[PDB]
Amino acid sequence: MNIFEMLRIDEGLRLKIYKDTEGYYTIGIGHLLTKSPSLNAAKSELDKAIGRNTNGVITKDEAEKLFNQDVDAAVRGILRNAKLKPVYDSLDAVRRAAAINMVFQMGETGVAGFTNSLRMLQQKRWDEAAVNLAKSRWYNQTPNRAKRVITTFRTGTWDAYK
Ligand SMILES: Fc1c(F)c(F)c(I)c(F)c1F
Ligand SMILES: [Cl-]
Repeated sequence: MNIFEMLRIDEGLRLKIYKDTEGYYTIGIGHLLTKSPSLNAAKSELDKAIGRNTNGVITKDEAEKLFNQDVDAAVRGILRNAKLKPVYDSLDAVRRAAAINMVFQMGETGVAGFTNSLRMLQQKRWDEAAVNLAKSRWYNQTPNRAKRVITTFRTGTWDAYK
């Protein structure tokens, strides 16, 4: 198990434009296109991302390319943030994957609300951090996925993805 396999499980793979859990146009392995309700706007973002006129359908290779870019971007986003970097750096490789997962799902400023959780994670107060992470819109809206990610933070194992 690794970050790619983990996010592949949590996000799935769809080669046609679909709406994500929040109702937003998405493609591939959870590649958010736009928050606009316009399918045409979404198709435009897709074409821009792929570099060709797609009309809402991509290949597996194209999906995986976007996925690689997105995972890369998530990690880079963490390290660029002078406040988030220390927490990330304090973690083992398994928990780092859990951090990337959350960033991927909500954006580093979607994680702005997780300040208190982050503090407990840096303190390695795993059970306390786990309890705190669940007190969130995130957990309530996507409980199955949140439970998996939280278990990964609690244990530092891949048990939730077995
Ligand atoms: F740097 C970090 C992040 F940006 C983050 F979102 C989470 I959840 C983390 F646990 C973390 F360490
Ligand atoms: Cl599930």
